[PDB]
Amino acid sequence: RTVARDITLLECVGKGRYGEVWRGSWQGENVAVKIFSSRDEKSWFRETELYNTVMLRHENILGFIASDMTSRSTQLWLITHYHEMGSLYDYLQLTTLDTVSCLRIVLSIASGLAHLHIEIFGGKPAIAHRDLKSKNILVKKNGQCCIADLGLAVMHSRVGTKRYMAPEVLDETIQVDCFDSYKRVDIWAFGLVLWEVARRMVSNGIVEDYKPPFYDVVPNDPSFEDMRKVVCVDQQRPNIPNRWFSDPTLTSLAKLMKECWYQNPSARLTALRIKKTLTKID
Ligand SMILES: COc1cc(-c2cncc(-c3ccc(C4CCN(C)CC4)cc3)c2C)cc(OC)c1OC
Ligand SMILES: COc1cc(-c2cncc(-c3ccc(C4CCN(C)CC4)cc3)c2C)cc(OC)c1OC
Ligand SMILES: COc1cc(-c2cncc(-c3ccc(C4CCN(C)CC4)cc3)c2C)cc(OC)c1OC
Repeated sequence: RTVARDITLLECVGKGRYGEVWRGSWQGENVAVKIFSSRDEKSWFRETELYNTVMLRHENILGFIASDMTSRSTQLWLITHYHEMGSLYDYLQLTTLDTVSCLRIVLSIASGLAHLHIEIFGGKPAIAHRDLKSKNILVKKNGQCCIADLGLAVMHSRVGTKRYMAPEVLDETIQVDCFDSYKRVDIWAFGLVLWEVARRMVSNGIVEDYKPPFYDVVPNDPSFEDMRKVVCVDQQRPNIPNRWFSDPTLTSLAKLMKECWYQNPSARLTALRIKKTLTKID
């Protein structure tokens, strides 16, 4: 039989330290192709090792198609489903949201995250992501999102983006031998993403401009120290605008994001408790 392996690379949709992402075509169908830099080979190995352990299949996890290693140097590609609307970060820049769309986005992210976190017997190991952020979430045409990039993921039976690092990562108190520690770092990051999205939800004719978390207190490409001073020493958290308190949905979302941002990691909500709270809003 013929094993059709040719992928036509059509346009670059992302470039960074990690390498490049391309829209490609296989047998007439769009795929996404991540071509890894030499600098970031261990991300390809860790994602490939994870998928060789458990073939994750979930509507809120970016869909795996293939890992390819080709002898040239060594060329490393990760092939996934393609989401033409791009990342949540991309989408929020010039889209505003209503209540239904905002809730659908954040509950879909919580659903993907709880699926990663939960151990299933007979199944999957528990998985922590370790680099959750709006650039690592894609928007689907149906209004739900999916979580991408398991290059830093850890399983239980490169470091994270500094802007999204939890206080225990910045002050190096994280209990590194404890898998629940890593889930709690993802919940912190989830709360920041929830803040990013909620800002873009309209209420009473008002909306905030897109900003990244901590835009008002750290520079672009903040240092580890910049972040530690804000999050650990001064214990700052993202601003909740007054206008949210006129809207029941944004009032409930503010409470939720507060319960993802406790200094004490074990006080933070779990992904499953966040889902339940989101299903009871509106
Ligand atoms: C190697 O490389 C790539 C391969 C492919 C690809 C192309 N046609 C057919 C296949 C195929 C799948 C599955 C079987 C099964 C059939 C049942 N039997 C009991 C076991 C074997 C056979 C063939 C594949 C996997 C695509 C690629 O990219 C999208 C590849 O490159 C990464
Ligand atoms: C990698 O990805 C894609 C792969 C393929 C594809 C191509 N040839 C053959 C297959 C296949 C056939 C049959 C089995 C068997 C397994 C055991 N038992 C006997 C029942 C079923 C498995 C695999 C597939 C899945 C198509 C795709 O898209 C349409 C893929 O997505 C890009
Ligand atoms: C975060 O991580 C990964 C993401 C992806 C991925 C999957 N679907 C679609 C995309 C995409 C498409 C289109 C745009 C833009 C193009 C310009 N236009 C003006 C707005 C839209 C952006 C993004 C991506 C980047 C694949 C990955 O691996 C293969 C990733 O790595 C795990």
